[PDB]
Amino acid sequence: DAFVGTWKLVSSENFDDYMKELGVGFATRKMGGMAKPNCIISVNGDVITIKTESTLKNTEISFILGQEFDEVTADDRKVKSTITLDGGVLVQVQKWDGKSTTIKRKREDDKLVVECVMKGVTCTRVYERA
Ligand SMILES: Cc1c(C2CCCC2)nc(N(C)C(C)C)c(-c2nnn[nH]2)c1-c1ccccc1
Repeated sequence: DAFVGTWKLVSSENFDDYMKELGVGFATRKMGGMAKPNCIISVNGDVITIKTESTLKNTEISFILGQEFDEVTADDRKVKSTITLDGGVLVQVQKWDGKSTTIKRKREDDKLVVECVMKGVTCTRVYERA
């Protein structure tokens, strides 16, 4: 399983615009923009865990594929999230207040590539094994 590992952010495109679309205020966008998180992905049986570690904020989710769960996001949104596997890509949708965002996690070569979309905005974040 190409996703298991500890992954360090190495590049990011359009993350500020994405955060704006999420409703994140300026001071918090400022901190989030300069963060270089680690993403730690593990699996045991049916249960996938994704841990994000950074100096300004840590988060953790554990989920079963196809099973909706409640999540509090890093920016404090209370969302309903569902994550499925579609041709080897982990696809997560977060829904709240009639809005939604999609986060796709893909393995490409040596990279974990994460594409985040909300409205017209597409952010791409690349991570490499720690
Ligand atoms: C929404 C979000 C936030 C919010 C809090 C600050 C304002 C935005 N911070 C993150 N960082 C930078 C770490 C420090 C928690 C990440 C993030 N999580 N992993 N890497 N980056 C994400 C995120 C990125 C892409 C896909 C899903 C979630």
